[PDB]
Amino acid sequence: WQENKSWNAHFTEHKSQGVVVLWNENKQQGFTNNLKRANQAFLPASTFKIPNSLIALDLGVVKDEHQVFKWDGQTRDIATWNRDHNLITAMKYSVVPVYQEFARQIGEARMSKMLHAFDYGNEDISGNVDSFWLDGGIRISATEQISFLRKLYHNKLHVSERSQRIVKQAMLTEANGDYIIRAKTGYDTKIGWWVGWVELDDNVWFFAMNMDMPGLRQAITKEVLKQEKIIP
Amino acid sequence: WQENKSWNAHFTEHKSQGVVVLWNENKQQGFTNNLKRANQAFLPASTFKIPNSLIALDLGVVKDEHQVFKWDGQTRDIATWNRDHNLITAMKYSVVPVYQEFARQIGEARMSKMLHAFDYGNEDISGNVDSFWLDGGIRISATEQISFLRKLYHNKLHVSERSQRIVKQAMLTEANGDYIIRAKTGYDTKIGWWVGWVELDDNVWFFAMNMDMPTSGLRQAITKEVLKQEKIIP
Repeated sequence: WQENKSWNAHFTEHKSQGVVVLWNENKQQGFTNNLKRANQAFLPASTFKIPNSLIALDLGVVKDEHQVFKWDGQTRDIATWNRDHNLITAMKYSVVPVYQEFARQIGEARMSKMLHAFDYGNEDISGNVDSFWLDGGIRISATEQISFLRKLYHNKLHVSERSQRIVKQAMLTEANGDYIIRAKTGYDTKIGWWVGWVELDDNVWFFAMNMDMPGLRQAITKEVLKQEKIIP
Repeated sequence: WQENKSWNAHFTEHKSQGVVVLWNENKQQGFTNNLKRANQAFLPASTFKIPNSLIALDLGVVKDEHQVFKWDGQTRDIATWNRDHNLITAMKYSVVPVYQEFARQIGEARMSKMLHAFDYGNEDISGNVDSFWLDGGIRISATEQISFLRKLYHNKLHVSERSQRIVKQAMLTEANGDYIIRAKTGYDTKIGWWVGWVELDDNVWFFAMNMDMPTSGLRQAITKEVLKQEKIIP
């Protein structure tokens, strides 16, 4: 990993601190504006949707991306959560309750196995089954995020290719003639993430960022990518 | 299957003739600006990339979306074709040669079986193995396109789910917070199509259009003016 202090500017211009980690799959090389922080491990928070949804799919808890999760009737503070959802929209709108119901049905036992299998962060499950990625003991870093996402990208995680395909579909956020982005913001604690990747014709660029959260995040990450000519 | 004449305007505004066919998956209902033409069957031309690539994937001719097809060295008139490609970029740039090499390796025999299995149009293969969807016998209509795409969408075709998933990935053309479109323009010698669908949060809308080609930025622009009209997209 090559350190690039230049990028701090993009955090500074909005009076914030964070780390951005890029990985050029072809050149097989990392970059980041803060090497240490890029290995500081934090609560995955909203980024946990990915492993969570892979596991759910692999254990048949979730059949497919069309299966509907009926809304329980409880009116929560975010309007979008108060309707039925499938895997796609749940991801699009970061619907926490859906992901808690997953975790419950997975159970503490199977969940622990799978995280050890993914080599996910410190693979720690302490906390409530349905909260630990927000509350509990699990931790992961931006670099550790990248290693995970690469596996996912290459179908080389220890779950079915099918499970890996469907989650990659659900991550779809933006696509136009120039690029495709698979990445989903979600509601995060003091440290907020954006992680995913950009598919180009000729290459794929993985990214994981996080910042101290005192709305930009996607915005900052994208200023760094335009700088590196990864997108216009 | 409501006919809606009002949409002809969008063709007329650019001095062209065509048909647009919509299908609302939820409401399970069609729409179109010319009912007759919506059943006029034509050469699939570029739209054949879909069944072609499904079959290739199912028969293991194509392993996956990363497999590289090396450029044969012949310099063709479209610059993008003169490089190596994978399934994704081949679709994105409508690289005819790649799809011809598929058809050859599939062979006339297996190809015929599969088209019968897809219930694809007339299921007619006459012509050259590597050209027939451009040159010869096969025909399909806009409505027949929609029935096919719906199967594909629902993994209801007679091939592996996997094959169907990968092709659906490759079709990805545009996506933002409001919608996702899976559809690919390509070069059509006589008649120009745009066929695919729009995924919304709550619903999916299938479309198949075609139009008479001017003496050569048209097909997608029209189709989208119809979709904005129906409030399917902004």
